[PDB]
Amino acid sequence: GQYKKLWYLLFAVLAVCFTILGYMGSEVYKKAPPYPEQVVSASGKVLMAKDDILAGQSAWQTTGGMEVGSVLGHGAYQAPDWTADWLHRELSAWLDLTAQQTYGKKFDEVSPEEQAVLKTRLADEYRNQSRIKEDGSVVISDTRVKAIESILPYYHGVYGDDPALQTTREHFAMKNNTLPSQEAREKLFDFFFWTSWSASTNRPDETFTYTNNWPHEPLINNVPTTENYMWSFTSVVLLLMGIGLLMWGFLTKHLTPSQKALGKYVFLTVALFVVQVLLGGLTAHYTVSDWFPYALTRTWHIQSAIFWIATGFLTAGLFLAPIVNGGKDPKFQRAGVNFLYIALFIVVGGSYAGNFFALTHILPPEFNFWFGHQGYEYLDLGRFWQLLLMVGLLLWLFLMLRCTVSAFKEKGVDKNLLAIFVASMVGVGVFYAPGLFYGEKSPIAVMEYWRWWVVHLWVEGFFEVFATAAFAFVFYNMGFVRRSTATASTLAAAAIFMLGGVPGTLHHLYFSGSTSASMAIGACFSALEVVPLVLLGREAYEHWSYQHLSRWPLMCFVAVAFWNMIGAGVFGFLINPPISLFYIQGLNTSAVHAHAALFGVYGFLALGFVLLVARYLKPNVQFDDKLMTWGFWLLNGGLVGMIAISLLPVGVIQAYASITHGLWYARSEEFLQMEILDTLRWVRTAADLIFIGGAICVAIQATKIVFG
Ligand code: HEM
Ligand code: HEM
Ligand SMILES: [Ca+2]
Ligand SMILES: [Fe+3]
Ligand SMILES: [Zn+2]
Ligand SMILES: [Zn+2]
Ligand SMILES: [Zn+2]
Repeated sequence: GQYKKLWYLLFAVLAVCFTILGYMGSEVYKKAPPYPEQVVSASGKVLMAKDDILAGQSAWQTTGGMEVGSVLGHGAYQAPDWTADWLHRELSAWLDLTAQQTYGKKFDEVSPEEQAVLKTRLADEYRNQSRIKEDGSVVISDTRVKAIESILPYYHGVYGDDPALQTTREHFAMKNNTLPSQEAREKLFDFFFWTSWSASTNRPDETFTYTNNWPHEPLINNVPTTENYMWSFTSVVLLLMGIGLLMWGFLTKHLTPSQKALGKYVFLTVALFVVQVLLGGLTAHYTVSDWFPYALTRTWHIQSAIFWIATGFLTAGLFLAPIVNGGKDPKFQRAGVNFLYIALFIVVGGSYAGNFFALTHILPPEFNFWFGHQGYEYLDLGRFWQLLLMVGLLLWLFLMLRCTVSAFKEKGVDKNLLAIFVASMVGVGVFYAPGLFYGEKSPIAVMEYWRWWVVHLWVEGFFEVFATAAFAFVFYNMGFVRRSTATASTLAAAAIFMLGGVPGTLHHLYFSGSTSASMAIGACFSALEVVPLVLLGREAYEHWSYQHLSRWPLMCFVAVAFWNMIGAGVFGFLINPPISLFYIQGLNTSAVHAHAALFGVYGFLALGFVLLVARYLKPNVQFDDKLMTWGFWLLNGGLVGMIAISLLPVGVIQAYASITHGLWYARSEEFLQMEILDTLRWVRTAADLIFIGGAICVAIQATKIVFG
């Protein structure tokens, strides 16, 4: 049409940004910490082969993987980071040993001058004994092997049942015998070791580790890289030079069968939401019987979110589809809508059940990757059920894309608003696919890549787009926006959302085995996602303090903007710069970001859809002004309560000790089980309840709208 300029602008951004994201992926595959063929102990005693690790990886998924504690910065925050906790002990044990044989004292009786003399040896041994090329085999010294075999007892007693370390496990919210088979434990530790190896050893090319010196370990000088600083100030420039430009100031002056089906869709979303916040409190109480332990209550807490939020978005789109098609279903829509609904119930019910058996070792650890627990945060489904939800999303696009070719028919009307909105829904449908391309014993580095195409590009990138696209469609069809307004703004917002979104992804991969390039791309581009925030919060305040148009959605789609500013913005870009994330990755800083960002934005959006559909599916069914009120505030103040008086304080405290002593310490057992940390953990269950309250209210309100 006449918008060809903006269309080319969009095609430009998509071409540019997808290449960066593609390239930085090829380099993930190439220059990722390889699994060694064998770990030989100078003498000969091979400690492990290739599959000694790859098994311990498979064995890690068995426990719930990232659902117990973090590994390489990614996971859960009650247990320690295993890659950090491993490296630290394996170093300390190495020292005590060499301080003995050289001076005959336990390093603490050895004088400052000598301590620092030992650590020089330590760093050279550890950091400069890199994977021998052309025959990828690694060679260790004997004082190290003795070091490992003196810490393995503790790890067997924590992942097991050794009665000594009972409260240890309890402090880590771990059900006694998290891995009952000492068969597998032996292998899990070969994985735990190799991770710690990838994080403590220089690349073939550099004087930093495969993990860009992650984590922060003073005893081998795992200090921020050099390129770290170069780019983590670049980005802070860009951001500020961003805000300066955008803001240079004020107070500106501008029913058919299928549709009727969506009632149970609405119910599902509120149902599942309240299923989730419960499981949330449950898994929150574990941080202060274990058929369903911490590892499980958390897994569902993560899983229900994606579902109920995604489902709310699907549901919305399904309602609009007939409305697009004049006002009539083309064929057996209602039929496909029922199929889809079954599907979604088979994925949700299916997975949850599968999860139960894997984390009790009832499922055979040969079906573990497909029907058990993937061990990978946000994708702990099982390759089968994940494909089933994939098929489901495909069907949703099928049903979706049908109603649209009927409106691509008339000769008169401008088919541009449609055009972009059509791409939008594809975005939702097709783009869960990336996270398919990784196997059981796929390199951790690679899985880490694709996972974030989903947990980042999908739920942030394409949902962002769909929200605005559907909004524009409605906003124009309601008649509060002209054609050449709603049509135009969608095409720009699509360009803006995607500019920071696409390459930004890489803010996840700064340390999980990438080239220092990751810090460059991620840091720069993710700084541009500032203009969407400012723009929204700007307009959202402008279109607010006014009387012109009048349980009103502005509430919903203002709160949205607000959290998109506190959570995606403040807490998001506080943690975005490589220099920062180098310390506060895997700390309660991320917990803040997540809660405020996921619920605060996409939670409300999702809830404001299923609510809107219910207001249309059962009209003249009168809302409750007191419920909606109570809810809208307990939820808001609730999130405010969670982040303020618990998560952030701890995050802060963690952040500090991470920086002063090392990360291993901010994750260490004694540090966690502390005076005010344990207390700040308690104060949470105050605002936890408040939150569940508003959650109940919104399910309750929603129910009595769809049912009667
Ligand atoms: C009272 C309500 C809630 C409570 C008590 C709660 C509690 C928790 C707990 C215990 C964790 C795990 C922390 C750890 O690993 O140690 C967590 C993480 C998480 N929660 Fe919630 N949660 C609540 C509401 C929500 C909501 C509304 C959402 C959004 C749908 C959500 C999404 C998440 C996500 C995505 C994570 C993973 C965070 C990360 O790995 O950094 N939670 N929450
Ligand atoms: C807009 C909606 C957003 C949502 C729903 C969201 C969601 C999340 C979630 C759930 C995590 C934790 C993942 C995990 O446990 O492994 C996370 C991490 C992160 N997000 Fe966001 N995010 C959003 C926007 C942003 C923005 C705008 C930035 C840019 C500053 C950003 C930067 C980050 C960074 C740097 C992390 C790293 C945390 C870590 O790996 O420990 N996010 N995000
Ligand atoms: Ca996490
Ligand atoms: Fe991200
Ligand atoms: Zn205790
Ligand atoms: Zn965004
Ligand atoms: Zn305006």
